[PDB]
Amino acid sequence: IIVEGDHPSGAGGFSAALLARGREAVFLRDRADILSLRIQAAKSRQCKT
Amino acid sequence: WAQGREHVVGVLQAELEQCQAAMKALENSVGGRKKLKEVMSFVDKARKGEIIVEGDHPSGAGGFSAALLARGREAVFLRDRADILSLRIQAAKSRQCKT
Repeated sequence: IIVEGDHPSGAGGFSAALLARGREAVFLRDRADILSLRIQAAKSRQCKT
Repeated sequence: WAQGREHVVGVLQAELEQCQAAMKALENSVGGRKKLKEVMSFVDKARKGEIIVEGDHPSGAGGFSAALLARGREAVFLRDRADILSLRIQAAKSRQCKT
């Protein structure tokens, strides 16, 4: 999907602040899953040597 | 006086028709009627004391692109000229202008 900047009040079926908060939430999802996956990687037997 | 009265209704309203067709095709060009209404609202706000932009070439202000700002100013002009033209038309058909 894409959107244009004709009306900065509503975009898609979500409000403008609801949107801002979604972007911060996604970035938090991505860095957290990385961080988990890397901790499990640092505790894995594959890194023992 | 009556002749001129009869000829002004025609002449003036022709200058109106050209005016209103341009405004509505401006709406349908910019997008929604309500969207052009919001850029007209923002240019009216900047024209009053309510907001300042400080810019001669404002690229984005209140969420509008450099091309949208121009369309709004245009839209405002056309509004004012159209209201003036209608009102002088009704004035030219008024009872006060018959005499």
